[PDB]
Amino acid sequence: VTLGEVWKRQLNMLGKQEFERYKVSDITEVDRTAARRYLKEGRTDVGISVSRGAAKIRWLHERGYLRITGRVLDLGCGRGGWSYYAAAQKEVMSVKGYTLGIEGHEKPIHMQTLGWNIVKFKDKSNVFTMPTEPSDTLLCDIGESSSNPLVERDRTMKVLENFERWKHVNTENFCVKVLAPYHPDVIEKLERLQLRFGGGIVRVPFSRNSTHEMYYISGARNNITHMVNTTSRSLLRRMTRPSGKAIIEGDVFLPTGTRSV
Ligand SMILES: Nc1nc2c(ncn2[C@@H]2O[C@H](COP(=O)(O)OP(=O)(O)OP(=O)(O)OC[C@H]3O[C@@H](n4cnc5c(=O)[nH]c(N)nc54)[C@H](O)[C@@H]3O)[C@@H](O)[C@H]2O)c(=O)[nH]1
Ligand SMILES: C[S@@+](CC[C@H](N)C(=O)[O-])C[C@H]1O[C@@H](n2cnc3c(N)ncnc32)[C@H](O)[C@@H]1O
Repeated sequence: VTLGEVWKRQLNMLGKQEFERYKVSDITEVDRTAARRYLKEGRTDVGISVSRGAAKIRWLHERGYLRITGRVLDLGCGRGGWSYYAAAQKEVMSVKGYTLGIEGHEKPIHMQTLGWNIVKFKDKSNVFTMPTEPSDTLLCDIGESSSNPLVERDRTMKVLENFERWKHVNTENFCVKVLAPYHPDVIEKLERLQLRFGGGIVRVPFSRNSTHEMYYISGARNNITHMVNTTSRSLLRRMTRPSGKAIIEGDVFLPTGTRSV
């Protein structure tokens, strides 16, 4: 019914070569060569990012969609790309990252980029069931892809519901993955959240064309339906005319060392 739903149905119809060409068409990618080299080598003294995911938060932060300040919570931190990014930022006082890190899920990677000493990771932590805590900046990058649109809807709704559960009165800043934003139930939920909390939704250019993921953020106000439909139309247009070529950008590099505050 929605254009996003049309997009999702059509993505599954793509043969191998068409899918591979499509997913990278006109997207932005960070060059992960240096980071992969030092990660393989096992170095902790080079200011690399532990994941490709750090590129997404850098973009959101630098483009002004998200202030990162105070006590930061990183829900579903995985390797910790968003946690280390946050820890290096001027106004950040501490970062707490929670993740499952069990049964095939990514474990936090120990690194010594700026502010590593103000980061605390806990694995074996299910953010859907564990007790909440206050934060000034609440990050959540959770949303596992599925070819079943109903599974993506359910996963998205659980993330948005858990976000409202964790969000405290002092949580003025936030960034939450919205895996499948086009689903009418998800649009409705986002609209309700926006009534209470403000903010808006944005497509991060580092996302592959094979996902409709968008981020619900605190730093900009916009029209949810319009922003979602604009991304759906963009994804559909890229499908009709796939370039098969990504724009390459420099990776997220950080200083190394401890911080006092
Ligand atoms: N290994 C690795 N790669 C990273 C990373 N970051 C970016 N990449 C970049 O991702 C590319 C491969 O795509 P990836 O395997 O990571 O996931 P893709 O988008 O294929 O698929 P996925 O996100 O897992 O699934 C999205 C949806 O696409 C659809 N889909 C997946 N595979 C296929 C397919 O084979 N055919 C069709 N028609 N649809 C598919 C399904 O609907 C699925 O729900 C890499 O070459 C690299 O440039 C990283 O941290 N690790
Ligand atoms: C997309 S990755 C996060 C990437 C991260 N932002 C980065 O830059 O490295 C999502 C992570 O959330 C974790 N996760 C999924 N469900 C979770 C849950 N219920 N509780 C805690 N972590 C969860 C997954 O294991 C995965 O490692």
